[PDB]
Amino acid sequence: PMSTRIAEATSAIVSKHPARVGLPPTASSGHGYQCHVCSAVLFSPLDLDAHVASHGLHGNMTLTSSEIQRHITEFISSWQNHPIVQVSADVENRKTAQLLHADTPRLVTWDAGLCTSFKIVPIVPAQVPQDVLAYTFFTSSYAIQSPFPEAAVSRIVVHTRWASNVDFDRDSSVIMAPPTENNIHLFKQLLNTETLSVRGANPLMFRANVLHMLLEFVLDNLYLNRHTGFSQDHTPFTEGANLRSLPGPDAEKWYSIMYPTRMGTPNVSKICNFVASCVRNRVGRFDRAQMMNGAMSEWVDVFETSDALTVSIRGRWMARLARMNINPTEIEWALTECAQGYVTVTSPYAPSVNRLMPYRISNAERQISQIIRVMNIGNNATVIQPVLQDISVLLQRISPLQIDPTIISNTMSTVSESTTQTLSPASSILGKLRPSNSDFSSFRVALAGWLYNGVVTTVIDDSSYPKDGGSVTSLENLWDFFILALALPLTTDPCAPVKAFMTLANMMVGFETIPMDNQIYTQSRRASAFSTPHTWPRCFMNIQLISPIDAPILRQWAEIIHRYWPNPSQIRYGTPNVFGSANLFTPPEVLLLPIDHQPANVTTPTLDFTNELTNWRARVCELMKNLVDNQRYQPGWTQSLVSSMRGTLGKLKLIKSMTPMYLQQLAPVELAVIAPMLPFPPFQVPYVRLDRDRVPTMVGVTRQSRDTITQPALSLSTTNTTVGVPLALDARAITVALLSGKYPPDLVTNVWYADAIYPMYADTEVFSNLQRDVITCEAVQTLVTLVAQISETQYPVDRYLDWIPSLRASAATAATFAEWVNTSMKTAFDLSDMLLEPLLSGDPRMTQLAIQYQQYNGRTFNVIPEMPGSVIADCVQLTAEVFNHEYNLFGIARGDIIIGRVQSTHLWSPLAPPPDLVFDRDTPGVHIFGRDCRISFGMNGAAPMIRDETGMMVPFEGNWIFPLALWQMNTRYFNQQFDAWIKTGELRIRIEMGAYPYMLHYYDPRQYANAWNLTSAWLEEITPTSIPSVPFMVPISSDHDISSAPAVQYIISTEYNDRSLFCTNSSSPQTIAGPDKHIPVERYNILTNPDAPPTQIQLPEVVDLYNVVTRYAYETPPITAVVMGV
Amino acid sequence: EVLLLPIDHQPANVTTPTLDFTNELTNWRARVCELMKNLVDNQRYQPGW
Repeated sequence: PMSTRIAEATSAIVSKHPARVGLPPTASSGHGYQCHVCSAVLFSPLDLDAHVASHGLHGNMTLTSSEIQRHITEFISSWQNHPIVQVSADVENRKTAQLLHADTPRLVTWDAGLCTSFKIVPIVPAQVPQDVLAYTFFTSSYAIQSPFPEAAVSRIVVHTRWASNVDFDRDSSVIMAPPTENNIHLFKQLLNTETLSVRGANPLMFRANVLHMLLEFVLDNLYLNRHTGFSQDHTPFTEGANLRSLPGPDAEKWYSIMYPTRMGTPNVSKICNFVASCVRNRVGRFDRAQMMNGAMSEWVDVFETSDALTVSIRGRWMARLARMNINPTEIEWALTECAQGYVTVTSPYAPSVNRLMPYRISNAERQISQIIRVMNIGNNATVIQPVLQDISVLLQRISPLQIDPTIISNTMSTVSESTTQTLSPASSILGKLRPSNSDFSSFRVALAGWLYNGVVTTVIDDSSYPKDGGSVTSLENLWDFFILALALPLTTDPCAPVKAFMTLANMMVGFETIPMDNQIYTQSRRASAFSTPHTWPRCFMNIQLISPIDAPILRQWAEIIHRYWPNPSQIRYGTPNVFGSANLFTPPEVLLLPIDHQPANVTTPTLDFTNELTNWRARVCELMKNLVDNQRYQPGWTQSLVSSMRGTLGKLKLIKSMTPMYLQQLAPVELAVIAPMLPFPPFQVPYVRLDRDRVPTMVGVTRQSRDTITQPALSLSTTNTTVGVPLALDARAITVALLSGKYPPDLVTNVWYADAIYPMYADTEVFSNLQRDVITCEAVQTLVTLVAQISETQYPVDRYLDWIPSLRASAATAATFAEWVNTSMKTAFDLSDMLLEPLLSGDPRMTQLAIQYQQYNGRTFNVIPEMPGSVIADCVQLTAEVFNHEYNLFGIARGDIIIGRVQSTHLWSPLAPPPDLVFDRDTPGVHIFGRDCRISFGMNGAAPMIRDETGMMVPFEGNWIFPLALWQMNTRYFNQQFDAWIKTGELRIRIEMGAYPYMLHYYDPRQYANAWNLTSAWLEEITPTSIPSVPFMVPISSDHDISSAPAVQYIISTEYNDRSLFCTNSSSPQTIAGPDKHIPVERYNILTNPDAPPTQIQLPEVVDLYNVVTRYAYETPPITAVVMGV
Repeated sequence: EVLLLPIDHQPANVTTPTLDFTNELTNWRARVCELMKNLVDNQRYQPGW
């Protein structure tokens, strides 16, 4: 195909191999292998061929194919050594694209259906035909539906909200089957990659998967209950109750399931006694908030079914968004003073319709997001370059200044000289002022590089330095010095003055000598090599070391650097009210400029010659005139050439260019105009002119702690990681854009900047990154709070899960679990790019977020932002506490089980045993088998054998307590030793777990039952890695009396674990046999108490299943729909 | 009855912190790294870069 053909064509012409890794180049390993005449080594791809061509006689040049491709090699090497194309690349890398544009998350989500998280499923149906009762007692015979299912036994289960019309789903869900089915698939999810059993689970990851389920369960309910409309009742069941009409086709059984007090109570069924015991005026609409005539009411209040958990969760989430909220007047103010005039935006002055724009955050979230982005960008060269180029092309869009490099050709056309003198300074500087491969982007790139010193140090290329050629007689090298000396003060490196000095010191060699630090960095050591404050010679740091009678030129060059170097300034971009300032290391609301700035009062600016830049060009040019007039070092030219030099330099000094005027008194204004409208906010270390102190030697971020130490200011110093990279620029094209600058002939400033600044402010791109940073900070606080539960951390947290078994976690366990938390958080909010991967590179246990920078003397300036509040982790702690008090709801039993034969005609539930069957460690005559027991046999009529923890000898009998791992590690031997004594003998084992899932098998008590098959199956299947669920065998209640039959039990609970039961025999008048539980009136506090206030929840102990709840009609229109201007 | 080995041992614990300079090997790596940091710091050793 053509594409691979062009790929091999390009790779043939350009992509030849040797990329020249930097060795100390050795004689027996050189690129010129044997220079075929001279038989030596030459190290370089142009050296060996230029040397063989030097063996070619010069006056007999002939075209060969070799003669063609030697020029091809020189051309390709010239293109390869170009400073911009080595770093520029068009395609992104999922990192640079993430930085340039972020996946905005889905915040404002809605629920039109009813809010809840629990439901009531029936299990065994009721005896709807029978003998002792007539058929017409039951309301199902007359076919009246009812919210609680008319069945024999009904339990409440957990199913995430099961009723909700939704605008946009959270893909997280927690679905739990009824307890007659299996639920260990909910618990084997997390780290059980080695449980081969489909119905198995390793106990050591129980707590980890339970709290991951808690995170899923809270992460699912992030919706807002929406107002939907109402309707007045016409039936006399509840007078005046404006009932609520959910959307969707199904609307029939919903009113029965929503409003339990609506029905009549014809008989002495348990639900009918309950609804007769309920109060009357507490259903439906009872409070609305109208603002305007004929308009949708904003928030109402309603008496519908909901649990206090999910009500509280969505209340916390709504409080979060209400803190985030803003209003269009402040949008107008903040946007127009962010624009600093030059546009306008209009907000209406009218009574509002009560909308909702969640955008306002505090400064801490922005600072944390700065830390995350800089930690991402750390030492990556090709990531910041597209952002910098984006600001470059944006500034080319915004600027009225047009680079017109022909004007210097126009003015060098009129210089006068002789013709017989064939060293032409004018034509030479036109050739040398011709840039590299037509680039002029480098100036705008360098201008945009002022926004970032702390990550990017813009240096010029080493290729602009004149290749060891310092010959001051070489006018080539002299124009080179002039170009570079104009170009250097634009760069943002801390060492541009010493580089401007040492390029003259490397230019002139052997005329005048200076003393310096060592012989390593001598007077001829290349000027690009210094680049750090420690390499600064104090012949430059002190002018008196340079001898004046010896070195007048060099003394006045060092003096001119010390005096006429530019000075920093500031312009204060930004806005404090909206867009909390991300300006760390600085005050808020400041743009640190490197050059002097003052505003122009005119609106039609025209030429003058008074700023640091025009002064600087005049200074270096008159000093160049002193160079050519140095009588004892350059009289060796012709006087025609001398006068042409003076004329060319005087005209070059009085060139007319609008570039320095622009750079002084126009450009930082629109830098401030742009600077807040960026995907990547500014990041500035304090600029400084020449002094050795107060120069940033580095800048570093942290991600973790080190030891037992906890204080981050102490921990940071041996923990930071250095961030930053130098960038290369074409000083020639820099100087071209400095020397040639042209305004339009009729430019008016407010006109031009109005037309050019307005159409970029129809974009709402800046606002989405705020909510992105919200989700970032909430996610990292969620991560530290959740990882605090499974291992010991440095943050104070309140624990609740401590009774459930848990693994002694390692850093690999914590890292894997944090990946699960990342994936869980990532499923919500609909985003595909990176989230908290910089955090996940390191140890997740001891994490902390901070930054510093160090001066040259040893002074360090750290910034530690305090992590703000987190509604997510707050709600996680809430659900943890609620699960601690309501552990049975997710199919968990506290305590443990006791294995032992119980054969009786009683009907007591194994979820709640009589107290004599259980025993503890305090029970006398009980043998605790803690550790290291052994089992001997019985020799010829003897009894078999086991060793006590206390060293005592004991046979197989009585009351034993096993740690669970003791059974797990040895279950194959222990089953064969123990099971037959469990079946017919007398020993009763109390194994302990803390927590376990379970399944429920029922039976009817009229006939025989036995559970030895189920118990032997469980005792057989249990494994050193995994366990299967614990089967129970619990009876079925009935209204009439039954004749009992004996059953045999083996698995009983320890304490009460029958919390999940809900009103056995609900349609019955009463219940004789089995357990007898009516409607739990503690769940319905509001309906049974006339004294309770409406917004009452007894939430942390028990959770109600019906409460007051508010529903909203807050719309979210976009910003360009709300506010606009022209 | 004993067995020499040129590195200090420790009774086992799985939950020990990853970063720990009580650990001799991590101490060694950290000191070697920060010495090379001290080497590169001021660029008085290499010219040419």
